[PDB]
Formats: sequence, structure tokens, C-alpha cells
Amino acid sequence: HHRALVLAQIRKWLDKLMFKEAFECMRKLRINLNLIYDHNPKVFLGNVETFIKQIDSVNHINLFFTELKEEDVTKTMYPAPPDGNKIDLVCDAMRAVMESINPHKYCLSILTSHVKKTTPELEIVLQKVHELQGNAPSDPDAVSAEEALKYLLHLVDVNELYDHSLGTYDFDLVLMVAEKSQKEYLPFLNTLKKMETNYQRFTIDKYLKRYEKAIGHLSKCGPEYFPECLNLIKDKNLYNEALKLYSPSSQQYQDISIAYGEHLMQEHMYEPAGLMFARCGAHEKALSAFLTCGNWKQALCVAAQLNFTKDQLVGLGRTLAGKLVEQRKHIDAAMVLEECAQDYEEAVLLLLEGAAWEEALRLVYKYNRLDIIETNVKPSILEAQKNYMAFLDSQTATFVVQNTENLKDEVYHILKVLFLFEFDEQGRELQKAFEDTLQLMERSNRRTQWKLSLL
Amino acid sequence: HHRALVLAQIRKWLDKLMFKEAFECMRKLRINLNLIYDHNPKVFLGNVETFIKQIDSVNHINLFFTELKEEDVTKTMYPAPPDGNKIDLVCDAMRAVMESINPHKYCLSILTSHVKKTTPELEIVLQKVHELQGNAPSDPDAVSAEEALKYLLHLVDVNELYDHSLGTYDFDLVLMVAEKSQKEYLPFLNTLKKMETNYQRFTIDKYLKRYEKAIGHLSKCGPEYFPECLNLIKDKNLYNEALKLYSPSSQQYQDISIAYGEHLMQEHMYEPAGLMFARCGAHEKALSAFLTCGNWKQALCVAAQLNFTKDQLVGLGRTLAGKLVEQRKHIDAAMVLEECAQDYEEAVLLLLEGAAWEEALRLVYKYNRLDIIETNVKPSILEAQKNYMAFLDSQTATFVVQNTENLKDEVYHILKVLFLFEFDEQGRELQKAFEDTLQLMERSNRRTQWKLSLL
Repeated sequence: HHRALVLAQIRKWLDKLMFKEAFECMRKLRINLNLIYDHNPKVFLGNVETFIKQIDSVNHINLFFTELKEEDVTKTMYPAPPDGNKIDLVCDAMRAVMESINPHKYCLSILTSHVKKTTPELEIVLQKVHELQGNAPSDPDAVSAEEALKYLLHLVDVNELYDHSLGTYDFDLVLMVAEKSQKEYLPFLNTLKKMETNYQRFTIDKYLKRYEKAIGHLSKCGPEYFPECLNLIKDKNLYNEALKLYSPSSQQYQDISIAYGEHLMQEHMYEPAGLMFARCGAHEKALSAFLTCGNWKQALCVAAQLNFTKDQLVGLGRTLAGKLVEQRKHIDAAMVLEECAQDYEEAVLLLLEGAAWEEALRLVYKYNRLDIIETNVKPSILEAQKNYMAFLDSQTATFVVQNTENLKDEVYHILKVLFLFEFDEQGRELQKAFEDTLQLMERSNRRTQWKLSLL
Repeated sequence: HHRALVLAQIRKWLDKLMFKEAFECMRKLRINLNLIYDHNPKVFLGNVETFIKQIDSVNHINLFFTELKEEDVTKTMYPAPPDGNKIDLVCDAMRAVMESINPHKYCLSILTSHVKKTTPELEIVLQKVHELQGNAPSDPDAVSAEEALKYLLHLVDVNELYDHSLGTYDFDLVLMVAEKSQKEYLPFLNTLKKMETNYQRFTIDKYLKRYEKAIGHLSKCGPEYFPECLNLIKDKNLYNEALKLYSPSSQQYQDISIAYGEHLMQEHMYEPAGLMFARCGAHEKALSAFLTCGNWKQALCVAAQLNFTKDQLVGLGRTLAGKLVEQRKHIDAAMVLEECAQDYEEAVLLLLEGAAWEEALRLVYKYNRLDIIETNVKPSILEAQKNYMAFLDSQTATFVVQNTENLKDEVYHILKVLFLFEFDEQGRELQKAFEDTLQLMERSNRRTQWKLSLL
């Protein structure tokens, strides 16, 4: 009972926005500092200004930062009868208030609110410690690039604080960190200095594994470096970000576009590669990329961009109809056959293979081939008939989620051609049949019509 | 407590399949007879044979029938700590046992199990009382058509028992009912007798409102009666059942088919009418029926069955493309325009109107009209772009069931033509945009891909 009396107090203090009283006492009985947020997140955010202002101190408001955990201490350590990420909301919201009130007094704390994010923003923290090199000192009123290094050192690995210096490119800043911490690193700098401005920065970023940026340099230190650069891209997969670098219509932006074709190819994402080849004017490549997947619409555009003869098109049409057949895209294969090669007969058989009765039939009359009705169309209907019945045992008796309400359309369609051809018996059979096996599904769909009043 | 002791007994008797003990006692304290089924339906059905056999009596097993209600007396009157319709299961199951054991002893009861169904089968009951006229008497061992009328009279309205006599067509049976019950009905019979066999039965069925059967007669009493008959059909809507009457290829089956066309027309079910006209060889009618709805596939078949000129087809194609446009079926309207009238330009604009970018574009190259890309295609893409963004505020902020996962396809499709045309900015914009407004929907879909690695 000795303890619960204190925590009571603290919960009432934080309730009356008295953060100092609460905090001063928490720190003296070593109670965890998260309480003062976790006790009520919606209130603490929305009163950050009056929080910051009550612990003016920078030791105190940094001691809060180090102690701040992702987890709610109200669930576990101090049991009690948001927007998103906690560490981030608090580091952000707190920093915006410190930014406003006095960026110069709170420098060391604003840096700490970058280092402590769920993904420490050390890139940003060092662009800030760099600016402290220029425009300093303005009296002991501000903080020097060295007073901040002493402090950051307690919070950031030394190998990681050094690796990030180099990121800024400012060498005096880079020395500052090695000397005010961990002289067999002087070889790197002393050869680095002897590189031209642009290629020096490339080597630094390729070394820090920052490839997207390291390309942003090699693109500037000359055209005899384009091959060394093209390599990086090829196998760091920097295709997207390298295109925005060189001007379009450049013979350099051209090679990067082809290599992106070739990489997309070798990755079995064939359609994107066909679109890239086709944009950068590589028609012969885009045609065999569009062929390998079943994109005939595009395939025929690229083919016109190459001026195929009426025959070379007939030949192409066939090749595609094959690729589409082996992708079970029968209706599509038929429509490339009747468009490109005027193969009336093959098209009609493929339409029937994909249960396109009405279109299978339009073609028959468009060509005086009424003989096929007997040979192929009526037999193909009657056989589908059976495969549709046999499927309503197979899927009725033998039955989680049954979307057999999407052959709702397909039955509608075959019912009409059944009636047109005097097959009433099997018509009424399927009508009745599909009806029951469709309502006989109510336990614990849509209103779209497929019936034929004619049966 | 005086009562619950008895009901206890009865529940234990019915439990030990002792129906007689139970029943004998139920009838003496006027307990409701439903108890002996409602106490356990799954058991009583499955022991009907031993039930029937224990009340051999026919008074007793008829007294059960009259007392049998649809409702469970176990829920209400006698509270207790199936397949379908109760009255029907019991009347059926009980009748099948009485049929087997001795159709002649149980005649009066088998008739009662027809009269008591949820929809009393009086048609069937009278075909049975008719058969008792022929093959009688075979001693007092059976029941005469008159001994059954005395009994049925207690159970069936007299006007309804008479109306059904006439249904059997046997006049001696018909007299039997009027005399052994309610002589100013003799005019009907005495003129009815003077009709030929077939037309006499027509008049009886038209009088009993049994039209489907009354047509089955008029179709036989001559060809000068076809007009009187055709009328009945027209306005009793007996089109389906009248077709199975006359032989196909009959000029009588022809007129019934047209009138069914005309009736389907006047009912705004235009597609069925177009199929009927088209089956019975009424092409000119089926063409304007297929036109009025948007069925161009069929429309073009019927048109070939009439040998339209190359021009009369161009003209038809246009007419359909209009009907399809006013049914917002843009892609279809375009495909009738490029097929029937070779209107390249109109088709391309309509495809764009229905967001068929890839097919809109195939056409452009199939005709050297690259100028349209500028004038019409690129502008139409960019505008869709906006209507797709503006729709992701309109449908994201302003939001039960949101199937905005079916424009999943349509975005995929427009993304590719965006990239082909150097519109990366609006590409990445829509990619990013649609992505969030698609995941930002998780609270309390599919895995189909629409992304472009190229953005």
C-alpha cells in the first residue's frame, strides 16, 4: 500500500497538467518516465507545449528521450483500472515545439529527437551538425559542431557516426569525428582528396552503400565513366532512378532503357519489358516481348510500327493465336485469327471451345458456312449441356465459399442457343436443374436474371 | 400436479413405441392427438408401419387425420423440457403404409390422406372414386363409389365435390353427387350431353377454369375451332403448353409462335420475342426485336438469313451502334461499327469513351491515323486520369460495402498506356494514390496484380 498512494498522486498531477510536480517526483523514486505519456496519450499530445515549458532544462528533457519506450507501461509495470507509432509521434510533436520556442537552446535536444526515432534519422542529424560548422559561433549562445559531437557520442556508435560524416562530404567535419574519438583512417581521406570533385563523391556514396546517390554523381564526372556507371545500375537494379538522370533522347538514356528491357525479360515480367522496349523505340524487342505474354493488341501496334506486309501479319496473327491458345485464352485467340489472317474456320472452333455460342454463330453466317452448324456447333452445345449438368452433381451433392453464382451468366447464354436449335428438352432440364441447385442454397448471390420464360 | 402425471406416462409410452396405450388414453381425456407425432417426429416417421398396425380401426385412424395440425403442440399446449411440411410428410408416409397393408380396408382412409394435404389433392381423390364405379363390387369386401361419397361429404364442400366430378367426365358419377346431396343443375348436363365427345370436355374444363387441359381438347375437335382456341391462348397466356400440342411445321403451330412473339413484344421482354420469331422463321420480326434490345450478334445472323447487301449491312451496323450507344454499351457499339460499316474513326472515339485504350489504339495503327493519338487519345487518357483521382477522394474520405477493388483491373489497364506515352508524373501519382486508398482499407479483396514496377 506504500506504493499505490504515490502512483495515485502522479496520475492526478498528470491529470491536472502538472508535469513538473509529477516528473520531479518520478525521477526521485526512479519511476519510469513513460508513465507521463502512457497515462494518457491523447492529452499529452495536445499539451506538448506546456510540457516542454515545465521542464525547461535540457538534461531533464533528454533524460526523458532516452527512457522512452515503444511499450505502454500502463499495461505492465503500473497497471490502470493514438494516431500511429508512439516513439515517432512523441519525437516529432516534441521537436516541433522545441523548434518554435528556441532552436538554439534546444539544439542538443532536437538532435536527440532525430536519433531516437524508430528508424534513427542520422542522415538528417548530420546535415544539422554540419550547419553548426558554418555560421558559428555567435557567442556561447549557440552550440559548436564539436560540443554536439561530444554529446552525440554517448548516443551513437562511433563507426556509424563516422560513416555519416563522409555522407556530408565536408572533410573538416570528418576529421573532427575521428580525432575527438577513434589514425589508420587517414589513408582513405588522403587518396579521396586527390579525386576530382564529382567522382570523389561517387566513391564515398558507393562506399556507404548509398547507390541511388552514387549514380547521381558518376553521371556528371564525364562520358568515359558511363560504362563503369552502367554496370552499377545493371546489378544494383537502379533502372528507375537512373532514367530520371539523363535527358530523354540521349544515347545514354537509350542504353539504360534497353538494359531495363533485358533485365525485365530475364525476370519473367514480360509485359513491362514489352512496354519499355516499345517506348524507347526498340520495336523488334517489344514485339517478341508482347508475343511471349499474350498481349496481341499491343503486339499488333508494334507490328504496324514496323510495316508488316499483309502476309507477314497473317503469319503473326497465327503465332499469337497459338500463344493465346496455350494460355487457355480461346476467345482472344479466335479474334486474332479472324482479324489478322481471316481464318474463319479456326476462329469458329475456338469460340466454341470457349463457349462463345453467339459469336461463334455470327461468324458462320458471315461466311455461308451453315454446314458447320451441324458438324460442330450443335454437337458442341449439347456436350456443354452435359458438362454443365454433371457439374451440378459434382458441385451440389459434393457441397465453404461456393461462387457457382458466376456461371449464372454462362447458363443464360447457352440457354438461348439451346432454344434456338429446338433442344427444348435439355433446355427445360438445365433451367429447372440450375434453378434448384441455386435456391437449394439457403442456410446459415444477386437478383440478376438468367431465366428463359420460354422454358 | 393432477395432469403432468398423465402426460409423463404418455411421453414414456410413445417412447416405447406403445402407440395404442397412448392413443387410447389420449382420446379418453381429450388430449390433442398431435402429441403422438409432435412428441418426436423423427421416430414416428420410421415407425409408421407399427403405428398404423396398432390402431387397425379406420374410425380411429381417420379421427387422427382430422385432428392433425401443422403446428407443434409441444411448444404450446403440452410443453416439453424433420424433412419439410408436417401435414404432408405424415399424410404421405401414413398413406404408403396403408397402401401396402390393404388398399381395400383402408380406402376411406387413403382418400382422407389426400383431402388433408396442405393443398388438398381433390383431383386425385376423384380419379379414385371413379375407379370404384368400375370393377365394383367384389362383395362387401370393398367400398362402392356411393359409400365413399357419403363419407367424403363430411369433409368436402358440396360445390367443390361436384365441380370435381365433372373433372372426371363420367356423368353417372356426376349425377351420383348431386342426388346423394344438393335439380336445377340438370340443364347443364342435358345440353352438355349433346356436344361431340371432344368439345364436350373442352366446355367442362373451360368451366372449371382448367385452361391448360381445356386447350388439350379444342385442339382435337377440328380445324374450324382453331380460331376460338387461338383466343383462349392469347389471353390466358397458354403459349408454352399450346406449342407442345400441335406438330411443328404445322401452319397452326406457326400462328401460335407468332402470337407468342407478339405477346412477348407487348410485354417488353424483347430478347425472348426475338428468339421466338427467329426460330419460327419470322426474320423481319426477329430483326426488329433484336434491334430493340442490344443483341447485335443475333441481329447480324438474322440479317444474313435475309441476304442484306454490303450496304444494307453498313446501314444496319449504324442503327445498332446507336441502340448500343444509348444503352451505354460503348465497346460493343464500336465493334459493330468497325465490323459492319468499317467506320474506323467513330469506333476509335467510342472505345475511348468506354476506356478501351489498348483496342482504341490497335485501330489507330491499323489505319495510319496516328494523328488521332494527339487529337483524341492522349487527351482522353489524361482526363480519365483526373476522373480517377477525383474519384479516390469522392470514395475514400467520403467512406458500407465498398467494392472499389473492381476498378483494380481498369487502373492496371490505364497505367500501361500512361507509361507508353511519357506521362510518368500522373502515372506515379495514380500508382501511389490507388495503392494507399486500397491498403488504407483495413479495419473490422484479392491478391491480383495491377502495379507497374515501372513506376
